[PDB]
Amino acid sequence: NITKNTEDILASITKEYATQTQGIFGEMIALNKSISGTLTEMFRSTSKEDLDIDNITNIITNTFDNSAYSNFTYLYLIDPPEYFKEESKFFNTQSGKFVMLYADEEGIKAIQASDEIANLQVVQDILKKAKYGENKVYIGRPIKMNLEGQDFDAVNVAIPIFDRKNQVVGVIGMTLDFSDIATYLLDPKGQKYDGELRVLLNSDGFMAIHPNKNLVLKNLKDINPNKGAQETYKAISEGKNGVFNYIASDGDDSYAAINSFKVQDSSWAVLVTAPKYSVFKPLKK
Ligand SMILES: [Cl-]
Repeated sequence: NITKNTEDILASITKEYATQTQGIFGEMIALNKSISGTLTEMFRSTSKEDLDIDNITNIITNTFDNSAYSNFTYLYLIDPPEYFKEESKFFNTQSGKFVMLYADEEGIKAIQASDEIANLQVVQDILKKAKYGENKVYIGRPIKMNLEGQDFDAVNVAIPIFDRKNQVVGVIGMTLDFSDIATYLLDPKGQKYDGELRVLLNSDGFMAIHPNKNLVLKNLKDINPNKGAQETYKAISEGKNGVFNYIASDGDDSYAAINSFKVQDSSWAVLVTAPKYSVFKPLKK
C-alpha cells in the first residue's frame, strides 16, 4: 500500500517537474538558435565596414522582448568595429571587451557589461572548439553570477556567431536565474511530505536548486557520501529514471525518485524525496 503508492507518487512528481524544466530550457534554446541564425547570416553577408550596430541591437531586443525565462541576454563580439565600443559605456567591460548585455526592464534594457560574461566557461569553450557547420548549443553547469550587484545562481546557454570566413566572431547567449525555477520547484503549496526535498542537479551531481540554499552549486556526492545514497547517484550519473531507498544529506532515511532528462548535450535530473517516517506517520498540518 503506502510504500508502493509513495514510490509511484514520487515518480509522478519528479516527471512533472522534469517536464516543466525541460520545456523552459527548450524555449530558451529555440530563441537562442533563432538569434544566432540571424546574426550569423548578417556577419556572413555584411562586410565589417558595413556592420550596423542598430541592426544588431534590434535583432536582440526584438528576440528577447517577449517575457522570456532568460533573465539576461548577451552578445560578445571578439573584434567588432571600433565605433561599436564608442556607442555606449555599457557595451565595454573593464578590460575593453565588447559585450552587449541586456536585463529585463519590467521588455529588455542594456545594462553595464562585465568580463564575467566573456570569461564564462561556455564562452571559452565556444572560442576554443566551435566550428562552422556544427549545430551545437553550449550549456554550462550551475554557477554563481553577479551582474547587477547581487549574487545569483545561474546556468548559461550560448551559441557561436560566424563570419563568411567560417570563423567564430562572437557568442550570443542567455542566462537563466535558478530562482525562477525554484518558484515552482520549491513552492510550499507543492510540499506533499514532511521533510520532502526537491532538487534540480546536473548528471555530474552539481546542484542548481536545493531547499538548503547552502548546498546550491555543491556536488551532492561530496556532501552526502554515505553508502545508502550511492544507488541514487548511479542513476543520476547514468541519466536514468527510478525510485530508490535513499539516505539524505540531513540523515533522513527516505524514498527518492529520479527523473533524468537531456537538454542538447547537457544532462539533468530532478530528485524528490519522502522521508520514510513522514510517509508512514504523516503529521496533520
Ligand atoms: Cl558557463
